Amino acid sequence: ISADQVNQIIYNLHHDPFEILGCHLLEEGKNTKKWVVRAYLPKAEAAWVIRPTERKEDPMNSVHHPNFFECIIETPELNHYQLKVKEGEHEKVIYDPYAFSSPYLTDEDIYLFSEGNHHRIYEKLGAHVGEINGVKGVYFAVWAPNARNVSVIGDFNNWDGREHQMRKRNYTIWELFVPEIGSGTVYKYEIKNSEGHIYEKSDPYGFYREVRPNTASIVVDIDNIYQWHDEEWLEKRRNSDPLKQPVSVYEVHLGSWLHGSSAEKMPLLNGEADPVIVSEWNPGARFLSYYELAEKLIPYVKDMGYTHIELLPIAEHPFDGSWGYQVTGFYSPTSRFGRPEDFMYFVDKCHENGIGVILDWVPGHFPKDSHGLAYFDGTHLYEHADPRIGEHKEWGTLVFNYGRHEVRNFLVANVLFWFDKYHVDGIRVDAVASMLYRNYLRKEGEWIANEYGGDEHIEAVSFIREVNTLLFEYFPGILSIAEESTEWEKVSRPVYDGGLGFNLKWDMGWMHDMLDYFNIDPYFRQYHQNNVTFSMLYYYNENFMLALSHDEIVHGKSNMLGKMPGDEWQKYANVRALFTYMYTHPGKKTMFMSMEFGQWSEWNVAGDLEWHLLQYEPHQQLKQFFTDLNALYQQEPALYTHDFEYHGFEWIDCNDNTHSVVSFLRRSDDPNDSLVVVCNFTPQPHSHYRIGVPEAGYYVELFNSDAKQYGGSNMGNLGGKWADEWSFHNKPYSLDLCLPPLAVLILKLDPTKVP
Ligand SMILES: [Mg+2]
Ligand SMILES: [Mg+2]
Ligand SMILES: [Mg+2]
Repeated sequence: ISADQVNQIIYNLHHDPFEILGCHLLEEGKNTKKWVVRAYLPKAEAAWVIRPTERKEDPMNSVHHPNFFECIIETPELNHYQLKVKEGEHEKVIYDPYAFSSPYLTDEDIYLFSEGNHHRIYEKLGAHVGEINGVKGVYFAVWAPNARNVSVIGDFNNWDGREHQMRKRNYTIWELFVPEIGSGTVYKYEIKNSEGHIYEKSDPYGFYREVRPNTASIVVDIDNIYQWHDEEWLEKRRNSDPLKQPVSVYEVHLGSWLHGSSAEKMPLLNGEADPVIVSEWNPGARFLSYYELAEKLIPYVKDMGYTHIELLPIAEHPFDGSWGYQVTGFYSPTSRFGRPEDFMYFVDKCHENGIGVILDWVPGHFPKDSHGLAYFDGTHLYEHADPRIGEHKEWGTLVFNYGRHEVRNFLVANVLFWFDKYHVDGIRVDAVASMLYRNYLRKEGEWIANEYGGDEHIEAVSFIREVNTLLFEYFPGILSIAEESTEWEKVSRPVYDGGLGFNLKWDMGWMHDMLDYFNIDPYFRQYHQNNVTFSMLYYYNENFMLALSHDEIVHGKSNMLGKMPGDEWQKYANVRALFTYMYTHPGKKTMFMSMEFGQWSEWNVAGDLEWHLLQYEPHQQLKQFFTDLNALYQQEPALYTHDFEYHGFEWIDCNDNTHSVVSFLRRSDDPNDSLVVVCNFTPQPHSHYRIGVPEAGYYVELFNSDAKQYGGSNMGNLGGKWADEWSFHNKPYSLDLCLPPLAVLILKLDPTKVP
């Protein structure tokens, strides 16, 4: 490029910056092409072009002016890149703002989609505000290759689509531009199939939707509705390894945490809307908006000390009672709680408070509702045609055809979509087994084997691997969490080593061992010490997340207190012991709303949590307990640096089954950060109980779950204990501890203490 062309851009004289900024082809070689990418980045000193899917990074050079950058790259195609931009001491990573010159689909868009590789297909499919033939309007496009016809129906044409019939491109995708309508436009697609039958669909790539049980899509100007402030949070995440950090997740179902009064409007970010009544059964109650949740859930979680909030599925879904796990609007956050910009504000505000957001994401199935993806164009489009792999009969739902390019693309791009447009920090996928197995919940003679005679769902495995491969390339630093309940191997290992590419897996065996264990009468736990210890045997085969989830406090399983034997005092003490053990045991942590304050009743999604319990001391003390434990977790490196290395853990002794006592060490990089953890899982106190420790010195009683401020009896070691030079548990020194009833102690050598 020339200085004259550069100055035209710098001083805003150029007639069309897309001519020059973005990606342009310079020449074709035999096996490759030469491209240039150009950017104008005022205030940046430096920049790079990242090609995350090839694992490459090329620097940009300033050309004629210090904020005008060029990068020449040779590669056969340059579809997938990002710009890294350094301003002062800060870097951000973004998509090229000059990537797309027009709102319509190009040949290249269509070709990439046909192959299932269009990582940004949602910039073109769906509905977007733009300009064509010099007029402002909305471009619509939808994949429906077997339709006989499609028209856009909406408010703007009184649901009559005769003058808005769409044009079919390449036998596959229908499009139409509609002048002078914009955001807020309510619309559907009217489709005629090959039999002549006419019906209506919501937009598969819709960015907003009417409030259930209405289903019309709504047009969103998704890049011009919200201003973010979380650059520093994103930089920190991209440059860190969350596996080496504390991760304590508060799991939350947004629709049932807290309700408000349906006799007022639902406030939104700089506006308001009609209330969304939680149900006809409870009509005085409404849902809180994303905006109100940002103002109330977030400081609550911050004060509790959790690092992350994990949301039950917020993609648009027609029935409250699915909890979100049956989705029909994969590209829009549910309108139950307001608008897209309200949820953006919610994420932006978590990031400001130092809190990550993890989304339960549901690529495993979708329900049959006629507004949604089913039988979309008069054929089995999204779902596989053979019901032996295309329906989950026991659930009444349909299974995506993962092997079909455009279907894979829908989902792969959908996952990237929440990271791109909504800045989320992770996903969690429920029931991965449902995808992995061709015989899932299917009886003999009702499924067929793969091409090698096995039960592995090859297409699904390949899809899962591509999702995880792409996520971590484009957004390093995220959490990808699996619950997989059949001991499939290498769930949380790299795809290159034969894994599925997740970086965490729920430890369901651990959950079952713990809840079965605490449910047993204390005198009988002696027969079941293996429940305490067994999961350390397989622990190092995955990176484990220790989750006590929503699923474990419904359907007659009781809430946590109710699972526990004994009198009221003992029930609380059992909860404190269980969770102190959870937080000290290796692995990341997840717990569900209501567990942190001892709700007696089961989670019931038709109401909100029983907040009134927090008027009473026991519930308050338990909440203080979790607040303190979370703070401890963040303060003590040995609780999080080495979760997944042998170094990080060692049993001291775990054979005293007769008193249901176990003890262990946690370690970090600095030997002085080592912790000694001692657990007493019966109500019998012990005034003298010797535990081997690795070093002489004073061991501070850093934490005690029987402290009175937690509702305990306040028994313990009055600050700490000097180790005796007295070999025990194969260790040269030892502590003669007082062990409180149904309680866990954490101790720490203070090497600077005065003897
Ligand atoms: Mg009509
Ligand atoms: Mg057993
Ligand atoms: Mg209530």
